Amino acid sequence: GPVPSRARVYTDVNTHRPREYWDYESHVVEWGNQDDYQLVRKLGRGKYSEVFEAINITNNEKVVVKILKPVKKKKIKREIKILENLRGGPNIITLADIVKDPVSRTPALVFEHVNNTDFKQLYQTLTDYDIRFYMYEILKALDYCHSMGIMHRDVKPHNVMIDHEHRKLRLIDWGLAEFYHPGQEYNVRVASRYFKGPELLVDYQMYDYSLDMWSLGCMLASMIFRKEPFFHGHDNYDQLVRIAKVLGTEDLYDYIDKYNIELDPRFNDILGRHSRKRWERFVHSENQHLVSPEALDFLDKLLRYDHQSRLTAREAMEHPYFYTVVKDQA
Ligand SMILES: O=C(CCC(=O)NCCc1ccc(Cl)c(Cl)c1)/N=C/CCNc1nc2cc(C(=O)O)ccc2c2cnccc12
Repeated sequence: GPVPSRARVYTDVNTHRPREYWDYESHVVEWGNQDDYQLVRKLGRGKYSEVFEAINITNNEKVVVKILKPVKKKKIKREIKILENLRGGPNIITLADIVKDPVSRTPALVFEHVNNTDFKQLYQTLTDYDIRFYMYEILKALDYCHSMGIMHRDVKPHNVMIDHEHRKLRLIDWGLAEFYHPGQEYNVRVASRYFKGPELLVDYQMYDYSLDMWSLGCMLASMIFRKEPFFHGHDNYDQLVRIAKVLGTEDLYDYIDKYNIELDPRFNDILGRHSRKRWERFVHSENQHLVSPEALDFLDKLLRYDHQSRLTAREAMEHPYFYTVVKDQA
């Protein structure tokens, strides 16, 4: 059997709270009425939801309405409770209302509107400073929700809204977020393939906040190297292969042995043997301007098989990669 694991920060925060903080199944919801919101236009279709720009008719404030696709009432109360618990935190999207369409009785969430920006020209005029500033802002959100006993489990660029005009960032879509409890075994069929931590890929269920830190490193690798996504896996098994060809296999089979993780028999004959690559082999003329020694050192310390040895969000925010960003904020 697999060796147990504990988060090495914020391990017990939820045990210390009243049970109603994390026992979301018994959370009572006060379902509002839509019609206070006229849908303006559709902003996106996800697997679990559709998102619309809408107008609150009472005061004309721009707003966003996420119409939840049929899931277990559990998953809805989870997202609501986590949103309610994180309300007011740095760079957490604000849940404004909880409504139900009066005829369909379908649940919907009403969020603050964010004037997010043309990521097309955003990715072109992206500076080394830009990437450091917004990475720091994400870490603010990550460190806060981890400190509140909450894993996001779906960190990825589509879930980061930037209002580049106002230098504002919001971490959104908390529908896969979970309360961390020491010793709990989680589903690994969460997040998007290209951002899954190896713990998800090898089926290690006793993971923790450090899962978000892996995804964040995937976002970081993808941007500084101008390669989206950075690990481009054909499927969930070929994803570990793509990681193995970069991080090497020696650390992989040590991670496996260290947690007595039983590996799938698909895996034996597809991983093979690979050396840990030096990051310089991903630098080239069209991305030098974003790569620095500090960037590479920070990236290396996020992309580790062992989740325990990844930096915490707080540790990350003290890395030399962010020294100038920290200065300007004072
Ligand atoms: O645009 C996007 C993707 C944006 C993007 O590529 N970023 C780049 C990542 C990045 C870039 C540079 C750097 Cl340097 C770094 Cl680090 C990261 N995704 C939005 C879809 C629908 N739009 C909305 N979706 C919501 C959902 C929820 C929810 O489900 O909770 C609540 C509220 C909203 C919402 C609120 N107001 C306006 C629009 C929306």
